[PDB]
Amino acid sequence: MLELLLLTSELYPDPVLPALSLLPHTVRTAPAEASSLLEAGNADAVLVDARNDLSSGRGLCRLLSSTGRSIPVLAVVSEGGLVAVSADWGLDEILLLSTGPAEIDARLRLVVG
Amino acid sequence: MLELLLLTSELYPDPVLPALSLLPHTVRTAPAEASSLLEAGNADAVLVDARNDLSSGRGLCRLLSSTGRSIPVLAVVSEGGLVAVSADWGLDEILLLSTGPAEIDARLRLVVG
Repeated sequence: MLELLLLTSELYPDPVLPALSLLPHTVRTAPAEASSLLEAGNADAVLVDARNDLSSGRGLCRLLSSTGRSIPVLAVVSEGGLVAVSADWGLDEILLLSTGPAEIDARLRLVVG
Repeated sequence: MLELLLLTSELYPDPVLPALSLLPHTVRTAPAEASSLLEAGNADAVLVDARNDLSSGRGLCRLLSSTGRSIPVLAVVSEGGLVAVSADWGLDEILLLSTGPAEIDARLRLVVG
């Protein structure tokens, strides 16, 4: 069903959200820059890889958010990064890198519909 | 810091969300019935125990998110009930029973202000 644009420096989606492969959603990766948004095409959501660099991660999410009208922004963080996540990120949903497939599916459904 | 209302048929909150006790928030329990709505009072959020009875769980959530009610509604669900969770529940957040303290805290913060 869903197309996901994952913004990361990884070059494979698997280190970012390992469980995502188990789901039928399609994932394209792009560098963690604001210009990658151009590459968002028909994507249903954008995931921002914020596992390691929280400052840039939060910066991206802020830039990505709102404007119009707008497509959902998700941040993927590690457990130690949860304290840094707050409303000023402009997030629609947050995900832990260890989140299981069922939980990934549920949060994606709820954030898109 | 937060006052939480947990709607559950359990005697204690710990079987529902074991990690919650590790946080400083205070938790009041009430039966998983419609009359418990009268007890919401000044809680900052209401958690509905939907680990075992999903139907009454969602019925409860729909009532909590009804006409003149502002308090954020959270459902606590098991991993194999995530699939039943959808927009018609009127949820502001979901939690898995196995969710850790750092994630509970982050989702409670994000859901309130």
